[PDB]
Amino acid sequence: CPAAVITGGARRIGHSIAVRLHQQGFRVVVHYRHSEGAAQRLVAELNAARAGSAVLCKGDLSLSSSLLDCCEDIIDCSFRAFGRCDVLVNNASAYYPTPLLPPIDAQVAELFGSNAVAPLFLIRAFARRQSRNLSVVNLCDAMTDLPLPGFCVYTMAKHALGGLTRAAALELAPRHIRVNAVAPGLSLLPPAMPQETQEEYRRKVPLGQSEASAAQIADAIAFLVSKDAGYITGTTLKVDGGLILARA
Amino acid sequence: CPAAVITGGARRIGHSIAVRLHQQGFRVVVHYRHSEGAAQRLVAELNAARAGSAVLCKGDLSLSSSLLDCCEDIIDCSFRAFGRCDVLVNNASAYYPTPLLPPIDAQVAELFGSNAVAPLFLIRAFARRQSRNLSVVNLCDAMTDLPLPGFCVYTMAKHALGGLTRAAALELAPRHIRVNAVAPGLSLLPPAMPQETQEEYRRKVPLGQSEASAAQIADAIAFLVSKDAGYITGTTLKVDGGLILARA
Amino acid sequence: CPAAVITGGARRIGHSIAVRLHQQGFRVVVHYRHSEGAAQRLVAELNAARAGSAVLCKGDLSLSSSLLDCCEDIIDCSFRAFGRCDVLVNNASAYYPTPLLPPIDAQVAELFGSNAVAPLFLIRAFARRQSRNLSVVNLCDAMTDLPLPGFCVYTMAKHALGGLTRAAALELAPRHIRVNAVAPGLSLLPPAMPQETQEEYRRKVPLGQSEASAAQIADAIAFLVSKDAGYITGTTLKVDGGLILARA
Amino acid sequence: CPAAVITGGARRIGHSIAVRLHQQGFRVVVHYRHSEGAAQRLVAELNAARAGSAVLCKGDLSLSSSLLDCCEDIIDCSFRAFGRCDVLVNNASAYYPTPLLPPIDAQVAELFGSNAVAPLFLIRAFARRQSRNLSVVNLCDAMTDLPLPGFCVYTMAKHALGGLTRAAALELAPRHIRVNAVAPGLSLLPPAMPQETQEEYRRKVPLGQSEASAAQIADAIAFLVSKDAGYITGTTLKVDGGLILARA
Ligand SMILES: NC(=O)c1ccc[n+]([C@@H]2O[C@H](COP(=O)([O-])OP(=O)(O)OC[C@H]3O[C@@H](n4cnc5c(N)ncnc54)[C@H](OP(=O)(O)O)[C@@H]3O)[C@@H](O)[C@H]2O)c1
Ligand SMILES: NC(=O)c1ccc[n+]([C@@H]2O[C@H](COP(=O)([O-])OP(=O)(O)OC[C@H]3O[C@@H](n4cnc5c(N)ncnc54)[C@H](OP(=O)(O)O)[C@@H]3O)[C@@H](O)[C@H]2O)c1
Ligand SMILES: NC(=O)c1ccc[n+]([C@@H]2O[C@H](COP(=O)([O-])OP(=O)(O)OC[C@H]3O[C@@H](n4cnc5c(N)ncnc54)[C@H](OP(=O)(O)O)[C@@H]3O)[C@@H](O)[C@H]2O)c1
Ligand SMILES: NC(=O)c1ccc[n+]([C@@H]2O[C@H](COP(=O)([O-])OP(=O)(O)OC[C@H]3O[C@@H](n4cnc5c(N)ncnc54)[C@H](OP(=O)(O)O)[C@@H]3O)[C@@H](O)[C@H]2O)c1
Repeated sequence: CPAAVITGGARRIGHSIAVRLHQQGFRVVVHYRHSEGAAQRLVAELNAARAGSAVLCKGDLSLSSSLLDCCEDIIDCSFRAFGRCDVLVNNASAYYPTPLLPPIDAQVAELFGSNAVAPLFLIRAFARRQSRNLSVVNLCDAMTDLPLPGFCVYTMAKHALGGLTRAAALELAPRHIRVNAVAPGLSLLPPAMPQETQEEYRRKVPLGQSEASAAQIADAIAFLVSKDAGYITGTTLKVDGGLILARA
Repeated sequence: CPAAVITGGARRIGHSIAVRLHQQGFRVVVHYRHSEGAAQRLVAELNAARAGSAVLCKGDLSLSSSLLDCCEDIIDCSFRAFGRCDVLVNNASAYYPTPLLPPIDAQVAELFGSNAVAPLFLIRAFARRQSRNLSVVNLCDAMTDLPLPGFCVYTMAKHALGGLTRAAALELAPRHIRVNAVAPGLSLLPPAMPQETQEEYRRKVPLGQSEASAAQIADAIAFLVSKDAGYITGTTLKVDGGLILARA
Repeated sequence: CPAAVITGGARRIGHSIAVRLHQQGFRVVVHYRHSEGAAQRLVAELNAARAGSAVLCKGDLSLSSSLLDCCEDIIDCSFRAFGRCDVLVNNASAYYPTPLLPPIDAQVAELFGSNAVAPLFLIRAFARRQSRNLSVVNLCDAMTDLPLPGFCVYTMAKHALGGLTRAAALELAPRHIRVNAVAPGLSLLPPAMPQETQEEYRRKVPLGQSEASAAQIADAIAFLVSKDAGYITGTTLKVDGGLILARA
Repeated sequence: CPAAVITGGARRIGHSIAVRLHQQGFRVVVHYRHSEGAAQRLVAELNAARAGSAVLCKGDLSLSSSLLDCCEDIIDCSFRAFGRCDVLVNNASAYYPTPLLPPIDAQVAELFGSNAVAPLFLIRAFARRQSRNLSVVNLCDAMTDLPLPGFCVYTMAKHALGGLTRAAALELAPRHIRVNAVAPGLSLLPPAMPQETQEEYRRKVPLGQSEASAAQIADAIAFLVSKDAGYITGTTLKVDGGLILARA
């Protein structure tokens, strides 16, 4: 049975992805940073259906002198628990404003680290430790071509992640490792956001006036790691219900 | 059971797609132009497997005074044979050089008709004649961004098809019809091409140094039509083994 | 002195380009279809500043059996008047809705003809009839990525023109003919449109809440035809005040 | 007289850009890190032509605890020597391999700092310290869509810069600051590269089989800072001689 690492897999989209891949035979590594309780409950729920089919792994993905080693360990964790690592899902991601006009480098460290630099180090480590079906799926953002005002640093990071998806896809093709991305448009809203506001956002979606559910995002991810996407590498699969096509 | 129309579905990619959707319970209308034999052998094979599950339809898709009605009849052929039409696959495509420097308007009529205008009329007829899962999949070309020298017209047509995919996607969103596309890189080579030449082409693909099989392309189309892509509309799915990433 | 052909140069943007190039020393061929009077007033004004520096030319660019020859004559017009043709500016364009749901092929003929096919035949003739600084500038649309609901055919046509800009750029490079494009976002509004509606459009522009003047667009074209863009080919220059960057 | 800041302006492209803006009346800050001799000679050359029209500023743009402060001083320099800053050219850039398969974070610090994070901190400072004509121009890379194997981190950083170009453009529009980019394809080759190798690279450029000269790149930047681009913001101007258009 193939093993999969899911960053930020304790809740929301990452959680849904960890469950989908597990439902498909995958022995899923549930990485987290602050959501220990949720990660613990997930690993228990999964291992309940299948003994030793899940383990958790804690690690801060923000930029720092320890990041590199942490990423090596996150990957090494999959090998200790399952003796292999077939899939890596870079889902973990910080998201908040960094307005240009009125601490910053701490925001830079967290935004750039989780969205771009960690995935890089993780992909790198994942590759050097490697037939079967090896692949990486990066979680992008279909709306970054339309930069949300005040989110410059996050936007930059996601663009860097996009560049990493293509650079790694080409460089790793010879190693039989596919590298793709799933770019949601509007998906799980912030739980604290007022319903009125959530509704205003849902109505903007051309297809169904609704955000993508975590399961619909996981549908796309399951496909890219499946055999049905065996010739697919370097592609970013948009799942936005046509949101990016609408004009202001 | 649902019904799907596959233009140019008598052989190669279009054949693999008709077979695939049929294997998933679809009733198929196999359109063709000159591949009368294959069209017949396929429609019979499918009917052998399932009585009254496949019909055929002959037609030219080049620009002309009779194109509009031809497309209406192709779609109408699905409603007559099965009383319904849920999926439309725009696979039919003319492909050949049109060098700017040493008949042109005839080439423009055939290249643009098959690759863009016909798909336009087809989607139009399809949408006007329409819960279920209605979707359209256009067959694009991942390499049209790197214009093959001498294929100016073909390239313009495919580009028009991409605009069609997104324009229709948004416009038909309220009608619950999803419009997406699959963009192969190097797939089935011309049967007349010498092996030496075919091998020079295959070797350029980063992932495995091989062209995409028809089944691998059929895989992406099947995914975009499946329920696993219910939130996807207006997206082009590249299936090129990283080909578009390599520099000359 | 170099000669330039400006399609649809009788009024608005095309008129401003014509004048701008003339002011830079170009001998111009003001082409029109129905605005003979505006064309004549322009050609008259230009020749008053420099004798024999401007001639007008009439022709319909819609698809028809006469299109190929008409485009040939438009280019042949530059050579008859000035004995040369150094610059081609594809600005003439048909623009109106073509909703998918409640004559079409005549709309296709006009929208595809003026926006895509005529430019292809004109570039073809221009290239075949050829150191200096030879270049072509296609007038695109920055918002065609966010398809305006109900303008499917127009959008497809402009995409085709984009595909042409690049295919021609690469294929004509060995002939030292550069092919580029300018893509306005919101420029000259319809003269009939109510000031209320015009103002609602203006306020959407992030940079100044104003549409682009004909001159500003002229500035971009002038730059692309100049020596200052001698290494530029196959590029599309966006001029939208950041309009394409805003979210709905 | 407006004042401009040019990072990495001591040699090659940055040197040519500084000279070009200076010729247009611009008071140009020449930033450098290691090329003290060169920077000193350029400023002397410039002042010699116009007393007090040039000054230099030293600063490492790699990621570090000092970067934020350093970038602030770079912008501050323009205000100290000219009491104003109208133009920022983010030209400084590290470029070298970081292969995925056989110190890394130190490479990430140098590659991401110079190409993406410093520009971010510089634009941030620049905007906070501000009619006239304010604009930023980022030096991008037209080929980063075709990731050069082995240059992953450099590629990711340039992608982040492209993201910055668009996010900043939209966010600073209300403040009247235009943010654009110039993307060279093949320009000045490494001085130590053998001619044979240099020739191989040159022959790949479709337009003239030659790399772009620093002056041709400088031309594009001079246009984007000029009044002739007053409506232009958020656009990346490719200057590649058609290179990005050729298939492998
Ligand atoms: N939700 C949407 O609408 C939407 C739309 C487009 C794209 N996306 C993208 O889709 C993916 C999933 O979105 P989501 O909404 O589920 O994400 P999210 O809820 O924002 O969660 C990201 C998770 O990753 C972890 N994380 C964040 N910063 C980290 C850091 N510095 N170090 C280590 N872990 C860190 C956190 O885990 P802990 O809780 O364990 O700290 C956090 O729960 C993301 O990459 C996102 O950008 C989401
Ligand atoms: N093969 C590749 O490597 C590759 C790469 C990128 C994209 N694609 C795209 O993928 C799709 C399938 O590729 P393919 O290689 O299978 O295509 P293909 O073999 O060229 O088949 C095109 C089919 O469409 C029909 N057709 C051609 N011209 C027509 C016209 N004027 N009017 C009506 N029907 C016409 C033909 O039917 P009859 O045989 O019945 O005459 C033919 O079977 C195409 O849209 C193509 O552009 C293919
Ligand atoms: N205005 C904007 O906001 C905007 C925004 C984005 C892009 N654009 C693009 O910028 C360019 C110039 O815009 P514009 O507003 O000045 O255009 P426009 O006013 O619509 O003018 C198009 C001109 O082309 C000619 N024309 C139209 N249909 C024709 C046909 N079938 N055959 C031959 N000639 C035909 C007309 O000439 P006669 O008057 O002689 O009949 C007309 O003057 C166009 O290519 C447009 O797509 C404009
Ligand atoms: N040359 C090409 O073919 C080409 C092609 C595409 C894009 N470009 C882009 O065009 C721009 C100019 O290219 P170029 O070839 O002239 O550049 P380059 O010679 O590579 O020089 C970059 C300059 O920036 C400075 N620099 C590098 N790393 C730095 C760091 N960590 N901190 C502070 N300064 C640093 C250096 O200044 P000191 O010497 O003072 O240390 C160096 O001279 C770049 O942004 C480049 O990416 C160039």
